[PDB]
Formats: sequence, C-alpha cells, structure tokens
Amino acid sequence: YNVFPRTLKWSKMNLTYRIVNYTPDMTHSEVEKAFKKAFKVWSDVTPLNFTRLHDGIADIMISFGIKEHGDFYPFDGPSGLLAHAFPPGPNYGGDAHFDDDETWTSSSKGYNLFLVAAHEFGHSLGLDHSKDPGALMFPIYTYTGKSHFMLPDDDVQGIQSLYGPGDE
Ligand SMILES: CCOCCC1(Oc2ccc(Oc3ccc(F)cc3)cc2)C(=O)NC(=O)NC1=O
Ligand SMILES: [Ca+2]
Ligand SMILES: [Zn+2]
Ligand SMILES: [Zn+2]
Repeated sequence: YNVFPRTLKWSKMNLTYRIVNYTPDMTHSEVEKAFKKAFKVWSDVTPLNFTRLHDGIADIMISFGIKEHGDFYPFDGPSGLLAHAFPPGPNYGGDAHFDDDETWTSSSKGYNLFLVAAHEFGHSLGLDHSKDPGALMFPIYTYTGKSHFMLPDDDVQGIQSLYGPGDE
C-alpha cells in the first residue's frame, strides 16, 4: 500500500536475546554479566523484561565481528566505530554487533563492554542519540565503573516516552 509501514518500538514487553559468540578478551561469564547488567539498566525503569536464549532465533541477537561482518555496515579496526544495533523489528531488528578489533573489558582499560552495551541496547529499544552530554545515549564514550552507575534522567525520560514507567 501507499507509504512505508514504520516501527519505532517493540509490540511486546518480554524480549529474548542470544549471545551468538564471544570476544577473546573477557571470560564467558564476564560478557554474560555485562549484557545482563546492560539490559537491567533499561528493565529497571520500564515494564520490559529480558531473557536469555542459548540457541536459535531471539528478538535481540548479539555477536562480535570485525570488518565486513554480514550486514554491509562494516567495522573499521580499533577505534572509530565500536558497536552498532538495529532499532526494533522482525529479523535484524534489535540485533547488536560489537567490533572485535576493540579491546573490551570489565574495567577501565579499553572499552568497558557493559557501558557500550547499555548504550547499544537503548538503540535496540528505539532510542536515538541524546544532545545531553551527561546522557548514556550521548555518542561519546565516558568511563564510569559498575557500582557508580545510575541511568541518567535523559535516558530515563527517553525510554519511558516509548514504554512508560516500570514498577514504581
Ligand atoms: C550510529 C552509530 O554511530 C557510531 C558511533 C558509536 O560509538 C560508540 C558506541 C557506544 C558508546 O557507548 C557509550 C555512550 C555514552 C557513555 F556515556 C558511555 C558509553 C560510545 C560510542 C558506535 O560505534 N555505535 C553506535 O551505535 N553508536 C555510537 O555512538
Ligand atoms: Ca572500531
Ligand atoms: Zn553489524
Ligand atoms: Zn550510538
């Protein structure tokens, strides 16, 4: 029919994700904790829930790659592009890739996977870039460290504009 359909958000509250493969730089459990905790950033302030699948099709498919890696948005080696994620949808919708030419950590050396993933998952949920330099959806990496991390209020207001508040 006449104009193109669109999808700025997910129709459902309960999302699945799958970790298709793993960076060399962190243990499986490290990576697992990072992604679990990146998702809890968003689920904490919305009705959204996130579950892990070990195999098959999930809403959010997460993998690690270098250079041309299967979607024609190539990566660029260390620095520059760090990761990307597709907005909500069927097929590639919500899918997150991380540049394995980067050095990813659970600390302050290299790129802290959790921070960069909590940013990619906003994209995965339909958030674009913020112009608030303090905001997590601000396209500049700033390091924070797990126990000091609070979702700033611009990413709160952003995501709750799409999905409303969570419990509380
Ligand atoms: C539309 C794509 O623009 C390309 C730039 C890009 O790089 C980053 C990706 C995630 C980042 O994560 C953050 C963002 C804000 C923080 F405070 C801490 C970490 C920071 C940079 C990226 O590589 N991939 C992204 O999805 N967004 C980014 O901003
Ligand atoms: Ca890169
Ligand atoms: Zn990709
Ligand atoms: Zn971004």
